[PDB]
Amino acid sequence: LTLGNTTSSVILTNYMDTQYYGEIGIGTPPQTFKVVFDTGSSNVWVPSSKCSRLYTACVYHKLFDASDSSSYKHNGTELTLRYSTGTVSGFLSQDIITVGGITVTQMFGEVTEMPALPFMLAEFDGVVGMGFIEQAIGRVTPIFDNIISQGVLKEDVFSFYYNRDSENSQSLGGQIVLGGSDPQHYEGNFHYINLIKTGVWQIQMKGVSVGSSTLLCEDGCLALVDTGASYISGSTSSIEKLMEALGAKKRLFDYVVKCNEGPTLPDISFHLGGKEYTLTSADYVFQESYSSKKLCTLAIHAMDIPPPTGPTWALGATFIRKFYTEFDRRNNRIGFALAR
Ligand SMILES: Cc1ccc(F)cc1Oc1c(C(=O)N2CCNCC2)c2ccnc(Cc3ccccc3)c2n1-c1ccccc1
Ligand SMILES: Cc1ccc(F)cc1Oc1c(C(=O)N2CCNCC2)c2ccnc(Cc3ccccc3)c2n1-c1ccccc1
Ligand SMILES: *[C@@H]1O[C@H](CO)[C@@H](O)[C@H](O)[C@H]1NC(C)=O
Repeated sequence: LTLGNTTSSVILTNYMDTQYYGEIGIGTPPQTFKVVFDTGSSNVWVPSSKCSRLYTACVYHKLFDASDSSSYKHNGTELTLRYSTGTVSGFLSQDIITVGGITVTQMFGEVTEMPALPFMLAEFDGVVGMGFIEQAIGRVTPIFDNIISQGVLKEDVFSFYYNRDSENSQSLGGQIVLGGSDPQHYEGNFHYINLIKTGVWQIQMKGVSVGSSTLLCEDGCLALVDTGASYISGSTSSIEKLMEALGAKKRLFDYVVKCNEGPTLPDISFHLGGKEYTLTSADYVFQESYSSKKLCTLAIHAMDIPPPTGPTWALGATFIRKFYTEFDRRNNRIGFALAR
C-alpha cells in the first residue's frame, strides 16, 4: 500500500430516493455514463454499442462505442454478471476511465445482453462495483484497487453520503469521497463494525427491534452494507414477521400500509457493533399522502440472497440516508455516523 495526499469526490444525482448515480467518462474522447456505485458488486460495466437493438434497455440507455475510442484495448473474454434483480452478459474491454478528476486504466464489461426488466426502470446506464477482488467475476481488478495502486489517495477508504429530498432539486443528491470522508455531511464520530470476512462488505447484526421488543434476528444474523440497493431488505421469513408487526400487506414487489397509518408505525432499530441504529416511520415510509383511501409503500422489502453471501439482510439507501457510511479497506471495517 502506497498513500498520497489527495481525495476525490463524485457528485451524485438523487432520483426519487431509490437511485443514486454519478457520471464517469470512458475512452478518448470521453464517453459519459450515468453509473451506480455498488458496494454489493465488484465489476465495472456499461451497455455496449454491440448490444442488439432488440434489447429495449439498449435503445434507451447510453452505449459505449469502442470504435469511437483511440485508447481502447481489445480483450473479448466473455462475462456474465448475475445480480439480485437481473443478469447482464457481455465481454471484457480495457480503456481509460475518469472518476471525479482521477484518470485510471480499467478493464470493464461491455454489455451486449441487457434485459428490459429491471434495466428499463434504471436511470443509470451502468455499474461501478465498489466490492472486493475476491467477488469480481473473471478475476478483474476493481476500479478502487486500481486507483489505490496509483499512490495518490490519502487513505485506503471511501465514503457515501445519500441526501433526502429528490423531489425539489437544486440540492446535492449525494456524494462519494475516494480516499477519505467529508466532515460537512456527518456529525459526531464514526462507530466501526468489523467485516465478518474479507472479500465482502458484510457485518454481524445482533438483533432487529420493532418498537420496544427485539422481535427479529435473536441470536444474530448477517448484514450487507449495499450502496446499490434502494431499500433495506431481509429474508422472506424475517420480513413476513416484521410486516405482521407493522400491520403491512404484500403487494407483488413491495409491502404497503394505509397512508394515514404511516405516522403511527413504530421505530425499527438495527443492533450493529454494540450500537443501536434507529429508523423512525418517516425514515422507512414513503409518505406520499396521509389519506385512508391511499396505500403508501415501505422502504423495506423481502430479498432472498442465496449462499455464500446469504441468507442476509441488506442495508441500502434507506439506511445510508440516515447514516453517513465509511468503507475502510485498510482495516476491513465499516463506519457509521449520523448524516447531515
Ligand atoms: C442490477 C443491478 C446491479 C447493480 C446495482 F447496483 C443495482 C442493480 O439493480 C438493482 C438491484 C440489485 O440487483 N442489487 C444487487 C447488487 N447490489 C445492489 C442491489 C436492486 C435490489 C433491490 N432493489 C432494487 C430496486 C428495483 C428492483 C427492480 C426493479 C426496479 C427497482 C434493485 N435494483 C435496481 C434496479 C433498477 C433500478 C434501480 C434499482
Ligand atoms: C402496472 C401494473 C398493474 C397491475 C399489476 F398487477 C402489475 C403492474 O406492474 C407493476 C407494479 C404494480 O403492481 N403496480 C400497482 C400498484 N402501484 C404501482 C404499479 C409495480 C410496483 C412496483 N414496482 C414495479 C416495477 C418492478 C419491476 C420488476 C421488478 C420489481 C419491480 C411494478 N410493476 C411493474 C412495472 C413494469 C414492469 C413489471 C412490473
Ligand atoms: C484479457 O486480459 C487479461 C489481463 O489480466 C488476461 O487474463 C487475458 O490473457 C486477456 N485476453 C486477451 C484475448 O487479450
